[PDB]
Amino acid sequence: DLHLQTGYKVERHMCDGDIVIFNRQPTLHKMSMMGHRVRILPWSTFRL
DNA sequence: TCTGCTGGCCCTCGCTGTCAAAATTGCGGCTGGGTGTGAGGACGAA
Repeated sequence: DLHLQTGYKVERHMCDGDIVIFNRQPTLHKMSMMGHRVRILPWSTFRL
């Protein structure tokens, strides 16, 4: 049942090079939330 | 035919009673979800 014909959708894991967006309350201005690129690093924190 | 005092009507004012709002996000922990009762069931003793 794992055959992939054209037109399907596959929910892959978030690999490196993906685009995400970071936020910190309070968002006072439009610099306070904006996009980044995903780089996969060890340990358990966001590293910006 | 004029002068001019007056109740009424309108408008205005100042004051007071009520109205709604009061940064963003996240995590952890405790406490409380009504209660008493007229009668349905069972029982110990005789």
